[PDB]
Amino acid sequence: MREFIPPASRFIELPDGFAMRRGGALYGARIAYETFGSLNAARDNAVLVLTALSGDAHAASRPDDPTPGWWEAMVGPGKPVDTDLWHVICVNSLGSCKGSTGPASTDPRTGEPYRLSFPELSIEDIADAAAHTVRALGISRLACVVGASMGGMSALALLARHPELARTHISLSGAVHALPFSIAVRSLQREAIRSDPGWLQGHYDEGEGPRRGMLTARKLGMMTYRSAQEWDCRFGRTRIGERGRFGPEFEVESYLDFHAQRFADRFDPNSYLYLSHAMDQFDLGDGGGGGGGAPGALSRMRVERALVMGARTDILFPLSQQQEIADGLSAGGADVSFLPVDTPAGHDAFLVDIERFGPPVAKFLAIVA
Amino acid sequence: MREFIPPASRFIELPDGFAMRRGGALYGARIAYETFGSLNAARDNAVLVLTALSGDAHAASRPDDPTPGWWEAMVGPGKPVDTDLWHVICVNSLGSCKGSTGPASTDPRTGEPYRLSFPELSIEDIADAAAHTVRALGISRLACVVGASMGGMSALALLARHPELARTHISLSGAVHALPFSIAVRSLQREAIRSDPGWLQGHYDEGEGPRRGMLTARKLGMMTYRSAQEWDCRFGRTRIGERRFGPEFEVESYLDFHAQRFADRFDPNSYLYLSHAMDQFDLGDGGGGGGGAPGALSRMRVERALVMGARTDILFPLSQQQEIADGLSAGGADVSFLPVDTPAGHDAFLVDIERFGPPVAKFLAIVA
Repeated sequence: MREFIPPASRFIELPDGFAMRRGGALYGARIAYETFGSLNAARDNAVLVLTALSGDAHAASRPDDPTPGWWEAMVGPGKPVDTDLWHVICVNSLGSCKGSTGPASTDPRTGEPYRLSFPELSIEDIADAAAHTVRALGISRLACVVGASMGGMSALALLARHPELARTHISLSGAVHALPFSIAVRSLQREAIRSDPGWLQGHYDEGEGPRRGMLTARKLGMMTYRSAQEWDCRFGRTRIGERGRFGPEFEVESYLDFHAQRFADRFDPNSYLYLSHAMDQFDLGDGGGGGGGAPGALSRMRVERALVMGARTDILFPLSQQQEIADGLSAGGADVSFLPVDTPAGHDAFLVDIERFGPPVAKFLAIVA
Repeated sequence: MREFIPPASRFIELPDGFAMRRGGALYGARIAYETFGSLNAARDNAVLVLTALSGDAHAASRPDDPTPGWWEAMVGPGKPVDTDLWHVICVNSLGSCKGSTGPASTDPRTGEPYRLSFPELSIEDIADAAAHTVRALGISRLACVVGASMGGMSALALLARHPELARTHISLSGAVHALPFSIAVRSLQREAIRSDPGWLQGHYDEGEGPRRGMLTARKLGMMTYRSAQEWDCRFGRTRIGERRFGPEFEVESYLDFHAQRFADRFDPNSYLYLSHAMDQFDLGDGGGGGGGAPGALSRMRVERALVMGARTDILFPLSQQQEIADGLSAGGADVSFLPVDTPAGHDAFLVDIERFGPPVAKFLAIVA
């Protein structure tokens, strides 16, 4: 299969040829999306959510798919992103494997999966595909565009390329571009996959594939997403309660393997490579002829208000990167609320510490309403 | 060669039947060591140095091996560990592959390398072997025992099991036992090696072997031995200078360059054994176990100690060095605890001699 599509997924076909930033174009492509909450008469209460690398469009549960979403505590009736007030639209990023066209999808020209024939993917492509999706749904201007992690990059690209499409912006643990450490981490993750003989140069298809490499990729990621101190605090030196050479012995090891399995079981290796690479290549200030680099690009955006948050313990996208986003948007006239979160959950905080990330989001949206 | 032995290495043979903590024994085994500086007539100026996992006995350059040592700036005439004052004895840890008996060494019973038949290794074994080495050299009491990183664990095990062997102690970024984060990191490092098809269940032969896996192990280590913040402010997003999904950034080339140097001089199996030993050690299990780790520390007989750690160390967090200082102090030792404000993280004791050297020099000046 290689594609893991939520049962209530809906799709917007990307008409004819969808040109990709680094060359080539996609034909017969589509974007999977899901909505939560009612769109009002003026169609001015829509909120687009661009996800992290591993997410899908099922941000929250619904009657037609009661399974909890990846942001179940953040999106819903009476929640931080209140669906009683907003029409939330969440899209699976182009290049992914949860419904939107990606490497695991069928190429109409061959009848087979794209695999590594998929055009190099750029954050800008994800943004452009999301913009088309919102417009295809009859929305000309979003009340807000929300982006977290990789989605924070996608959101900035959308604001720079489609300035009239969003009134406000919520940026959670994002960045204008990747710094060396995070690049090194993703490099090792991709290495774990490419070093697995099961990858077969991307032609694993229905075989087991580089499952070993995927597990490791996820473990390395998880270890970098939350503070070392929190890890020591959550597991200590506790041995596995389950009680043959050099195998796992500590609960922390069992914990990592358990979650690594779930990821490896629901993600396409090639899709992972493309998305990971896109994160390393994105650079908001790199082109267009405007000048000033990233700060300049942020200043030229047209959002009226913005909420920018980051975790003090985040080592993937350090707090300073979120502050840079806030400063640039403010330099351009936006009314920006910046909030550093004192959480031990690092980069994963926007997902696992909604107790802390939620209230500020609710506060901001109450002003936008 | 399976072993990477410094040319000026000397050896002390371990008694046949040397008992390993987790079972089994060693026969025809030995410990490789090197010395720097002269021992005085009274034999009261000896300083033992227990190294980090990747080190060897060549702490500094010498006439019979001018190659720079792993602690070149720390050990020598007029340096922090002044060889004009001390007879420095540095030993290669048991289980390593730089001279001391380990997985890559020849098992006298078979005439072939031990490979995975080497008995499971414990920090306590490294300590016992080092203790035998010191005594074999006719030294009844060291002026000081220095331990860094893994060596910090080894040194504590030595102080606990052989209390009359050392007068003072210098503990650099050590711990009484490993915390979860470091265990997870080492687990992944070992995984990178065992996942490499070239490992062959430890029966790899001459030529590469699980080289790619060894490279990954070292890269993951380097990425955790230093502050993530320090990384971002050293390479930026510069691409590789020399012209699917391969490396592109200078930070990647840097990691690969240094990782290869490691893979070229370390035995995979030896690495696995040493790494595992670090996860298994718990100073609290010793001496009846009364009072756990703090109790063991208080029961030690050192008179003075210098305990240092890096504020940015995430493998052996500062709290662990504070624990060592408190335990030793609670037991009567005159302890000097110094948190170092450095961005070098765990590797600080190796790369930031500017901040680690003065304190060590001052402490030893008092011990002199």
